[PDB]
Amino acid sequence: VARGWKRKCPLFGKGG
Amino acid sequence: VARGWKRKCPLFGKGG
Repeated sequence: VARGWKRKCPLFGKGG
Repeated sequence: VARGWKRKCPLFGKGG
């Protein structure tokens, strides 16, 4: 894992 | 836009 996939998707977001 | 990119990224998540 990169960071901490929690609420406010920091990295794993727009990626879709 | 697909859904509603808010807190708990529903769609735009792991995609990244």
